[PDB]
This record gives sequence, C-alpha cells and structure tokens, in this order.
Amino acid sequence: GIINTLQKYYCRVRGAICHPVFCPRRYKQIGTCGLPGTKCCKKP
Repeated sequence: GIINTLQKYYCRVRGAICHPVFCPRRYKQIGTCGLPGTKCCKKP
C-alpha cells in the first residue's frame, strides 16, 4: 500500500504538501516543507 507519515520537509504528499503560494496563520501547522514560508496548513 501507500504509507503516509507526514513529518514536515515532506509532510503530506498530494496536490500540495504545504499551502500553495504560501501559508497563512492560525491554520494548524502539520509539517513545514523546505519551502521558506510554506508549511502544512489547512484553512479553518
């Protein structure tokens, strides 16, 4: 099968591991990716 142990540098593997373009605030950090300013966030 396909695992999914999102950590940060690659937290999540889909359309976008981290917010596209950038990352807002208050979201809910779930793992920051190399991208400077792009982390695993999900709008409220």
